[PDB]
Amino acid sequence: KSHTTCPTSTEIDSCSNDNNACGKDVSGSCSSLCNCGNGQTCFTDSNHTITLVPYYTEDGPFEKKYYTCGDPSELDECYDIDKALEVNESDDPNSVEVLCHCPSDKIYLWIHRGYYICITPPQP
Repeated sequence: KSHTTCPTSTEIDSCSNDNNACGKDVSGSCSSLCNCGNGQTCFTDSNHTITLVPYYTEDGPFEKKYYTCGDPSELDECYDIDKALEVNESDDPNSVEVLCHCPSDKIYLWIHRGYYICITPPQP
């Protein structure tokens, strides 16, 4: 009653891999980008939310939240400078695949290579 899961969209299908990320904060409403598993909500993956920084601003780092499925807690940790996250686009990735585990003390930073790396967020 106080809280409820978000509904699933019928315009999305299950992802091939369960380690894909889904959902994003756009209007404050929970958007659905891909169904996880047989059709699980991305709301329950709130506890597995990750921080992705697509770009920096004058005010500071822009942290964008993304929800991931598969619970990559048992996944290996990536190095600070190495392939860690593969996304379709750096601006609005509707497809994000978890390749490795990133700690909550690190963010995904887009680099000139064209992919995101797992690194501790520096204070500008």
